[PDB]
Amino acid sequence: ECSQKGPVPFSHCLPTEKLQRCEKIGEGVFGEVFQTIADHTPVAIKIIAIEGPDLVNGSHQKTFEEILPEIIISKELSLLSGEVCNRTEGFIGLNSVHCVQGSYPPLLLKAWDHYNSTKGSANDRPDFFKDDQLFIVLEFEFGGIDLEQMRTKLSSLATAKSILHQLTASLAVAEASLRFEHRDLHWGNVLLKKTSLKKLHYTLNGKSSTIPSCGLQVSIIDYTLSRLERDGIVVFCDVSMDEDLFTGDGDYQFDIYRLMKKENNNRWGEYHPYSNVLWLHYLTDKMLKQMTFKTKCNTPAMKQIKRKIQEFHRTMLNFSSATDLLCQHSLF
Ligand SMILES: Cc1cn(C)nc1Nc1ccc2scc(-c3ccns3)c2n1
Ligand code: NI
Repeated sequence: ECSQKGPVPFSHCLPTEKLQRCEKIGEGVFGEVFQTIADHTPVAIKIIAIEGPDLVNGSHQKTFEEILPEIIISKELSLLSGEVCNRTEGFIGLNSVHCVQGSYPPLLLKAWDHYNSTKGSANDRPDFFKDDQLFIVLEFEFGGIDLEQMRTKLSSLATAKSILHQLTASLAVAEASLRFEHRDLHWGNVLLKKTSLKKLHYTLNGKSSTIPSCGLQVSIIDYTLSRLERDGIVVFCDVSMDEDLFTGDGDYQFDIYRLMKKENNNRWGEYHPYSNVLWLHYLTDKMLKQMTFKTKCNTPAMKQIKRKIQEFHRTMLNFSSATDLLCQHSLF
């Protein structure tokens, strides 16, 4: 809703010594995603034009009223970390949200240039921004590095059960708490951070439980398409009249976009948590078909886990929700 009396300059959020640690880690049509350090403490920033009457990175510029949803979602999913009945951390925590004004900080264009050089950008260079330009700036806990980039780096299929378990547990709680669909859980939006912790903890509809961590702490991101309600008030991204999302493939990912629309009949207001099961199946696929493990499955026990996950893959599309998976499916 509000954090200030009006718009502020970039230096409020990104003082000099912070801007000098800013380093781009991701992007979308909305804008850009940078890592930095704040008081000895890493943080992901998300910067997003607003009220701009000109086209940015392709689409138009979301209004304040249009960007609010994402905030609400981000805040609500963060609260979960410290709730009681429906509790999970397997999302990412918002530390701050500020409306910023001015042209783009040159130091950040240096960071944007480096990204585009080593990796390539689908967005235009943000040098065309004026000094009257308003942005929103979301500052989050820093979750880790996404699964795609973490393929060679996983250790065993054990680790894969742990992640899938963690994701389901999270989505279940969000279903339970907020009636939540993520609607875009590509292996890009699943972060992993090493944790010395030996067991993670969550609570679903009042029941507490653990999940062996296998040295990893999974965090979910990118609430760009996500959905939820509190008090019968739904907050969601309408894509009914979008096309590109459902038209375009290569990877199995792109079939999910089609499948969701098949599920919900192109009415995106409605609550269909199968959407979460789909995305979970997609991820199980990824776990089985394009992951490469530091330890090889050549031991009777790692075979057993393999089988246990294949059986998960085939069986799981016949459950109605992450909740249902978590409770009912015999992987857990
Ligand atoms: C900033 C953020 C927070 N939400 C809920 N969605 C976000 N969007 C993106 C987009 C691309 C990438 S690549 C690494 C991140 C990280 C976020 C936190 N730690 S890393 C990321 N975040
Ligand atoms: Ni402030």
